Amino acid sequence: RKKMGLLVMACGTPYKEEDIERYYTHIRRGRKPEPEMLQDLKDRYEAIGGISPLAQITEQQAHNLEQHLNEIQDEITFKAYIGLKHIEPFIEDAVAEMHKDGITEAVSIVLAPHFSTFSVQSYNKRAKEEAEKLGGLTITSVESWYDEPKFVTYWVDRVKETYASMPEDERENAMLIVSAHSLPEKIKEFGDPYPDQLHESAKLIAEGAGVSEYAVGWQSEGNTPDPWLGPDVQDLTRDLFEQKGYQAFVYVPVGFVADHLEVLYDNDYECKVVTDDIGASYYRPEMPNAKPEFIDALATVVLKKLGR
Ligand SMILES: *Cc1c(C)c(=O)n2c(=O)c(C)c(C)n12
Ligand SMILES: [Mg+2]
Ligand SMILES: [Mg+2]
Ligand SMILES: [Mg+2]
Ligand SMILES: [Zn+2]
Ligand SMILES: [Zn+2]
Ligand SMILES: [Zn+2]
Ligand SMILES: [Zn+2]
Ligand SMILES: [Zn+2]
Ligand SMILES: [Zn+2]
Repeated sequence: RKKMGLLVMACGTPYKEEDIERYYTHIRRGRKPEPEMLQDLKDRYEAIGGISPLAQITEQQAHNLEQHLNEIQDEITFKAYIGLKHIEPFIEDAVAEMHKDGITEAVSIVLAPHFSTFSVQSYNKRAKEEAEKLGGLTITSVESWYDEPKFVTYWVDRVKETYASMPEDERENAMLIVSAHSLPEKIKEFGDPYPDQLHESAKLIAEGAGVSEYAVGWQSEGNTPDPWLGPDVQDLTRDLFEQKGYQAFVYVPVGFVADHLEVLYDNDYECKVVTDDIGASYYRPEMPNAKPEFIDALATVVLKKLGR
């Protein structure tokens, strides 16, 4: 069998409370969070059940993906390597370990289904530049996979279950909000297809689920002076309610693939704050995490990228 590195990339999460400072310092481009912000972040991680389970999920996704890929075909033996953006093991650490282990050929995938120049493209550029610095190693990189039918089907089935679980009047008066992580609006000056891909995710999921009333929103924007992609899910929820009085809101943060603060808090608390305030029911179906259906979707994405 041909041996191939499987480079699984993701944002990264702190591994313990004491990593919060350095993690967010990395996110803030060297700017250490002020003490009140550090304390608030600790409170938030404690409120959603703790950091450790969150940090486990990328590991489980990569290892299940490796094993499942090695099981469903017989030509390639994959070895998974995790490269993270904002905490060790960094992308360059992962590429360097692949080089050390004798890997000469690798396929990479970012655990984010939509391409953007800010995230996926930069992950891929960092991996490929480390590989070319070290030499003797090439990487073929998945760039987007939001339209993989098995992944669409994951979210379609979750949405169908959520709508079927509703009371009749909720089911008749509900709103589906499909969201991804906001980015600076300036990405549009490069023709970044990220917004169009999020809209396409929302179209495909709503269509598959039979949900005719849905909206596209953004979440987790930063505070840079430049405008970020909007509307934010909080404002969009309040605004849609003020237009049409929906009694239930279903949040599908399709841009995220795992439980993390920006879902468990930014949706299950902040959006929940808004729905509770307007008297609407809140629903947020399970994130893919390392569930077998999602891992099979990722394995299909990888094998298709390799033309197998
Ligand atoms: C950490 C992280 C995740 C998971 C994600 O989707 N995004 C973004 O879009 C940014 C900008 C960052 C950071 N992250
Ligand atoms: Mg301790
Ligand atoms: Mg494509
Ligand atoms: Mg926020
Ligand atoms: Zn980032
Ligand atoms: Zn591992
Ligand atoms: Zn399997
Ligand atoms: Zn070397
Ligand atoms: Zn739109
Ligand atoms: Zn963020």
